[PDB]
Amino acid sequence: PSRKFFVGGNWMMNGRKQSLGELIGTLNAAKVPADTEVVCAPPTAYIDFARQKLDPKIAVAAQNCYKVTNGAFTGEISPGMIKDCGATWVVLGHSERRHVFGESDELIGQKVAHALAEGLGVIACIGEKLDEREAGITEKVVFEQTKVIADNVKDWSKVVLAYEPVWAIGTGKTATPQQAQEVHEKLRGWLKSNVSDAVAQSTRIIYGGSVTGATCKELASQPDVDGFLVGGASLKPEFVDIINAKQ
Amino acid sequence: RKFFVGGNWMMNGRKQSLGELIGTLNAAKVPADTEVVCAPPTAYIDFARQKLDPKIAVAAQNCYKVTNGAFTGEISPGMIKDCGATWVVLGHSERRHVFGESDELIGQKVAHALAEGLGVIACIGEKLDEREAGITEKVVFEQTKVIADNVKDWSKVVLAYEPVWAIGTGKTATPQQAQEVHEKLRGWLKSNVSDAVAQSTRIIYGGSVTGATCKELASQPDVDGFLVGGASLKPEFVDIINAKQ
Ligand SMILES: [K+]
Ligand code: NA
Repeated sequence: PSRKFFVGGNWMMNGRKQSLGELIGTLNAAKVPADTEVVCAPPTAYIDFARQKLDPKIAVAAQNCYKVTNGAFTGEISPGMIKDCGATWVVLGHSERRHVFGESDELIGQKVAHALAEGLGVIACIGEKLDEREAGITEKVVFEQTKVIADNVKDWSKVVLAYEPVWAIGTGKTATPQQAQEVHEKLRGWLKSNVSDAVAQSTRIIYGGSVTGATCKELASQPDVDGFLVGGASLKPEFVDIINAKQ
Repeated sequence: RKFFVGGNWMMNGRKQSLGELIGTLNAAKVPADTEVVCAPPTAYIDFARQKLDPKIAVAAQNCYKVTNGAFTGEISPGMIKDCGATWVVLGHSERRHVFGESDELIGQKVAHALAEGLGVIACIGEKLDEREAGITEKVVFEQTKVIADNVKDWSKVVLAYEPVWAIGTGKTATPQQAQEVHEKLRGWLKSNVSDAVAQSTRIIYGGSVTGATCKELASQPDVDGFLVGGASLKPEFVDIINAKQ
């Protein structure tokens, strides 16, 4: 069975009810291809709102969660709350969480374990910074990040891996499609060697670097790129073009 | 100073259980001399504001320091206002000590929240090792000063003292020890801002409070109310709302 093309739209910390309402209206109107899995991740205040307005064909993801079901953790939400709001995914280990808010691999691992235990799907994010790539340790970094995730996964059917080329985000650097493919191929090889062949074959590995309507078709044609985690462009009509990257 | 009772639900509840809690709060006759605020989990700010009677205000449990941006997992004061909430809790001990939020970051959050029209419940408090070293006064005054640097109009600010040194540590705070810290903090406001601000600013207590202890704590001259934890999820919260009655 082919890996189903997966496109996640991460709205990050953007939007209000009115503007997200318009965004959602555009997405509902768009004809999503068969065999294409679309997921939108609203700001945490709008998970409930977004699920109510979005067509059921589009799934909703939380942008983060914590590692227990309830507790004295002012400012956090649990997988239980996310599910209760009708969302079915959570983004974990996103570059912004790791590098702005200092979330450790250990913590991310604990979050993955809990989210999966609770019945959520997980979009698990990995990626190396510019100083890490320039030091020639891309492989070591993303393998270690993936290992911690893998150590906390008991069912990969609910997991999507997202590779973020952080070295090519906000640094002025650009990644070619071959550079994306190179990392994706290594990651799938890691899954094959450390988890199983079945998991390597079936697990979506999506690209989280710069992608546009003009570049998405070429990136999507790379053998080991299974879709995208889209940031800024997920807020624009351009997102529809990216959903249709296989058409 | 209007008595101020904040209920921090922390990371607790679902729509079913929180709907039941809200039903209880809506049924509660809220005293005219008491300002009540509830702080739901972030996923439920919208839900809570929808279901809660307008007599009770809604607070976010945290926010970030710009109006929009690439900060996955965060929300801005603009989103909070957009959901009908009028307050945000900042610098809560859990943010500082579990999620490593610095004074600097908290200060910047306060400045942005206030500039965007939100009220701020700004939390401070010393840990056990700090207290036993005899630097309570230092720790809280410094935390307060970073907040104050980022406050222009205090009409929208409430200071909350958390005796972190008494949370699961084996120590607990007497009403006298609470009053002691609160009295100093007011004098701080009198010293470095203005007597007006000191007289008008609510300084609420964020330590253990129960229906059984709230009246004695509330009777302390410089305790202007509470930031309630666990009890805020129970009918007992109404007893605490009634603390000055
Ligand atoms: K492909
Ligand atoms: Na009313």
